[PDB]
Amino acid sequence: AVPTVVGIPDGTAVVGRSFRVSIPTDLIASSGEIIKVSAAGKEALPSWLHWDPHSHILEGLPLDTDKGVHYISVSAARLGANGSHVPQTSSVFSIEVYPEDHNEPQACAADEPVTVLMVILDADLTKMTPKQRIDLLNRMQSFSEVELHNMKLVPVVNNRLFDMSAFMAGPGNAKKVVENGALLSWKLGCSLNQNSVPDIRGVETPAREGAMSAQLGYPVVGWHIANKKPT
Ligand SMILES: [Cl-]
Repeated sequence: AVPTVVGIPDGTAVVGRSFRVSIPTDLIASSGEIIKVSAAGKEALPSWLHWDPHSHILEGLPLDTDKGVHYISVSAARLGANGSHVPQTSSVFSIEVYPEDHNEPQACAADEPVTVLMVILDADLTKMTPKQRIDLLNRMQSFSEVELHNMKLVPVVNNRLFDMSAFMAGPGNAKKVVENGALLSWKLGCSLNQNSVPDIRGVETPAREGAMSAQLGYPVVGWHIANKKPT
């Protein structure tokens, strides 16, 4: 037998945006071999990533503290008669986490503020696993009508649970805010105003009635729509 070498291409991620890539385990593991996916030189993955061994998906949602380059090892091992894991091969690639998505899914003119809908949640992303972060985005899709990968999810900063610049807004179900808070947002369009915003009853009504929080799994503090400086 002559060993095969598999190269995996490097990836990119953006703070506050879902990350998902397929790992070619069928090329790396000959039949009956055990796959391990970890940070290079460690047993665990970085805190922002999760490995699904049955779908062969590496997925995550980075925070600002995850900015920079993450080396990931994908290795295959033979289980010995004595239960030992005998390493057979390893493939290492990196993922660079960038700081800013500029509220753009990818489309607005550089002359143009982005109209963003934001939902404020009583949650702490730093207390949530990567899978919990992704599941929260998944559960917002019924309300946003935006795909998982086009929503943004970041912590509240400097304890601000409101945006005075918002030209539309409304309440959620929460009466108290126990955690630091999280901001889950998406783009509605470019330099919109109240008359050109789409129908948002599908956000505002479930938010106030508690149906949104019951689906998301976290209390909803409120929602607002504001135009944000282009970047
Ligand atoms: Cl940010």
